Amino acid sequence: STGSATTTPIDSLDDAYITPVQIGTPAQTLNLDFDTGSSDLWVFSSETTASEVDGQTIYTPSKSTTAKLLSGATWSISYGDGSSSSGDVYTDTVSVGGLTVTGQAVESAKKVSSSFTEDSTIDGLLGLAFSTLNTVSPTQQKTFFDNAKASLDSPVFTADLGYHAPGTYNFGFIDTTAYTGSITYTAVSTKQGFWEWTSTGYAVGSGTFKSTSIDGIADTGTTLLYLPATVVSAYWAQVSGAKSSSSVGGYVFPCSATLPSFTFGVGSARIVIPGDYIDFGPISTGSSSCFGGIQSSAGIGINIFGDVALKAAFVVFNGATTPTLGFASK
Ligand SMILES: c1cc2c(cc1[C@H]1CCCN1)OCCO2
Ligand SMILES: c1cc2c(cc1[C@H]1CCCN1)OCCO2
Repeated sequence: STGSATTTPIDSLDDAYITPVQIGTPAQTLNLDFDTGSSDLWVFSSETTASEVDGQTIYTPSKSTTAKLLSGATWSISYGDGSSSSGDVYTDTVSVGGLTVTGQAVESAKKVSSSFTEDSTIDGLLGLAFSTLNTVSPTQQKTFFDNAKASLDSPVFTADLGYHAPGTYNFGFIDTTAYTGSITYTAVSTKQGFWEWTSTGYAVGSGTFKSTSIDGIADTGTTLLYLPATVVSAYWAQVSGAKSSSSVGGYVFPCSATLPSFTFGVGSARIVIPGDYIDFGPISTGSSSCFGGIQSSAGIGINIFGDVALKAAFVVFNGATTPTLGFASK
């Protein structure tokens, strides 16, 4: 089997991407944030504290003939941006782009933190990291990908995120028309539950490539590119007037700037992030100070190849017995 679904930026800055997902019988379609940095499929629901719902579409298990309470199971998750959610669990039929899993754990939110409430466009998350990170207790549950894997034509999914445009998540096949050149594959460590790999280095604009190992994760659920302070300083030093602002919470730059590109290494291959991808716009409405899309990972404890990096590439998440990651230009 295979599946193919379009993923769409939630706003004009590509702050996140949402993908329609069918849950239950008859189908209830929710727009979920596909997140290769976590492993819980959770949704706003009829059980979510009413004051914490503001415009989201909710899953109502009582209206699904295939929903079953997973008795005794609870979940609770805290993310690296300080947000969180928790609740109980149902199993139900879940379909993405024509690919169906029966008996998928659908984690129903009873509580969500303020940033979830405040984002009306995201109805929940669909985790695509390794199932070892799943938070359901006392019986850990499998991700949608893990459940689908054996049925897929090939045990893979691909992320093809757009810049200011829709893109695609495919399950079970590699669309050879969706990228240029060849796909370069690189080793993955699953020891922390993430799609963790080692970049071979970087360049800033038209500068020389610096060969250096940068361990990090491929995370579709993080918006920005978080790298070591040395690398980030070298980037922003090429932008007149750029500086790190403790009050704003990262590097800012004059909105009048033209940003240089940023290249990262994948083995002997190179992925180029255009300068425009690194512009996240005014820090507040009407400000001439703009927020940067490359930020320091110092304090976070891990480097993160988030959407800013991934959207410059066609990315293969290879879930074979020994997982790997593939990157191609596009
Ligand atoms: C977003 C942004 C982050 C982050 C974690 C996240 C979570 C929120 C839900 C999906 N991803 O960790 C620190 C870097 O920024
Ligand atoms: C834009 C502008 C900002 C900002 C964050 C953003 C984007 C980056 C990813 C999600 N929101 O924080 C600091 C103020 O300006």
